[PDB]
Amino acid sequence: TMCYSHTTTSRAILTNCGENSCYRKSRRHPPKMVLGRGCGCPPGDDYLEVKCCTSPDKCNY
Repeated sequence: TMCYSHTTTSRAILTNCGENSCYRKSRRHPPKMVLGRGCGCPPGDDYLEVKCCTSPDKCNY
């Protein structure tokens, strides 16, 4: 999958994760600010929410 790789989606740059998933990590509790995006699927906990998707491309918006 091609994934977004930054905390903002504005910039015209992506990461080609290949066979790996995209992730989007954010604060689980409001304000739910995005803390990072990239390849793989790191573990969440009470503070951090991590969504992981394998398609379509840029699914980690």
